[PDB]
Amino acid sequence: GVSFSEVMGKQRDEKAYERLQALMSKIDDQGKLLSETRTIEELRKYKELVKEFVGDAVELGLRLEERNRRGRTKIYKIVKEVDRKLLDLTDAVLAKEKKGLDILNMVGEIKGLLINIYA
Repeated sequence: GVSFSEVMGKQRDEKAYERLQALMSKIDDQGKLLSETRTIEELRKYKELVKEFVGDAVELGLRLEERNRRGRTKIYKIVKEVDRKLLDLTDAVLAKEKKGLDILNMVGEIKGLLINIYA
């Protein structure tokens, strides 16, 4: 006896999740590329993807809260830690010596924070 707008909402959440999964695939590939190349050009592309994910994941996260709950506080705290990490990554890429495995770790941390944004 399920209502239409209930189903529509669930499908909306599902598609948004799927878009996030597709973006995370790109993010994984670019984070790997950046770990290998270690150029500001690859950093630029990485952070433009990550920044796009954050936007879409917060939007999904806040809607899912209104279906149960972790809190806006938590979601925002994760976003703030992502920002912190991104700036620390920029630094590590800009610094003179530059190790691919440490860079890999840094992006794997970010991804760990990223997937926790929405739920």
